Amino acid sequence: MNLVLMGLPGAGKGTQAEKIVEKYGIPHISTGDMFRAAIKEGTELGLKAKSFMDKGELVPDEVTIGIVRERLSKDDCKKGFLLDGFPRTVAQAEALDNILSELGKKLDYVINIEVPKEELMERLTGRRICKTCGATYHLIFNPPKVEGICDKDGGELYQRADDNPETVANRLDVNMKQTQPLLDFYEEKGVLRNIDGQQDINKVFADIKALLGGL
Ligand SMILES: Nc1ncnc2c1ncn2[C@@H]1O[C@H](COP(=O)(O)OP(=O)(O)O)[C@@H](O)[C@H]1O
Ligand SMILES: Nc1ncnc2c1ncn2[C@@H]1O[C@H](COP(=O)(O)O)[C@@H](O)[C@H]1O
Ligand SMILES: [Zn+2]
Repeated sequence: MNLVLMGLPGAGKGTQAEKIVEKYGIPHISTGDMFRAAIKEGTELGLKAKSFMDKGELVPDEVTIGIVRERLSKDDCKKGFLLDGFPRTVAQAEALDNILSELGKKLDYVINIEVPKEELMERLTGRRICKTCGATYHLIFNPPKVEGICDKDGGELYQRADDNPETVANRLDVNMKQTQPLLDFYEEKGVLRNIDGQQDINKVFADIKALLGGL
């Protein structure tokens, strides 16, 4: 089961990714998670990635492709994987095509979770994520069992530096700019499925399960 989740910041990819991996047991590969881990570790790569991430800009394709290639070479990806938030440029989708040629694999689906722009600000400003595993919550729409504490592992919940209204507006511009070229790319391959992300979390998941049951 070889999957991409795509969608604008705040659309629900992490949320759904968590549910997909619990149900099916494939690895969650999130480029955002990896970069935040790198910045927390203080790696050379993390410190270089921080400047883009703090501005809501994309990390260069070379760096991003490098981290994803390495992740995809691990044994846990041999029975499938979930890419969450990669690719985000047509160059990255082209790279992924080649990578997957080398791995003798193809994407089963690119799941595009569509949410109107106007709703994304509220999703992002109420978002809180776990320090220790990156689980995603929302203070209104999806709160933790206990305020400020992750359901899974008890980690502290925090507001991402980039989930402030100024940085969010730049993020939405930057990612929208890449969206139609990516939709067109995967529409041409015939693997793009659009999901209505303006539904109940569990309804959105129901729709994804309908796609995935076959693989
Ligand atoms: N279908 C939904 N309805 C309402 N809120 C949602 C839904 N899906 C996710 N959320 C919440 O909105 C925010 C963005 O979701 P998230 O999965 O982190 O987005 P992404 O990974 O696409 O940026 C989070 O605070 C999350 O709890
Ligand atoms: N595929 C990617 N390409 C370039 N930058 C990325 C990618 N995925 C994540 N990032 C960087 O990580 C930040 C957080 O991503 P996310 O966690 O998906 O919101 C983005 O604003 C980018 O700076
Ligand atoms: Zn956690």
